[PDB]
Amino acid sequence: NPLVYLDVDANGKPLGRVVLELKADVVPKTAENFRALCTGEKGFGYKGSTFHRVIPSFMCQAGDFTNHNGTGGKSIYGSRFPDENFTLKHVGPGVLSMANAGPNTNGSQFFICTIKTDWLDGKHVVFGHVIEGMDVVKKIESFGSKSGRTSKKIVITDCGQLS
Repeated sequence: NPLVYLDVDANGKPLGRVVLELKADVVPKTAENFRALCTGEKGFGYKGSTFHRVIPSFMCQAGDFTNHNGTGGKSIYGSRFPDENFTLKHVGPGVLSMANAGPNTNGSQFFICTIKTDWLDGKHVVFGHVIEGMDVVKKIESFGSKSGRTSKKIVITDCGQLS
């Protein structure tokens, strides 16, 4: 399975590195989309974009590199893509899953759970998990709010593939 990284800053100050394992063994199409958006190999992707909606005791959401507000993004497949399967579940903190706007609306937006979000099982495609840097995710979460607006600008300053 690929390993990818997100290096995250808050108001220009480094928070550290999040390392994610992508479950290409279970959801290959969804994993590949995220992998390629981390490397930027298609000329666009996550580098320089933000965590735009962060809600404590819920999740940290990112990946809207077109509109920066939860309305946009772009997949590697030319259009929004179907829910590949719902095999993997939102079992606890560190689960990596696709944001969406209803069924079969996967793009580039994603979230990292900070609790078990089991009511999302069967609705959002889980495709990986944090293997290093959960403390970085907890720091991101600490800048969230009930509305999801962040109290500092949380930027993916670099991202890419490790292996």
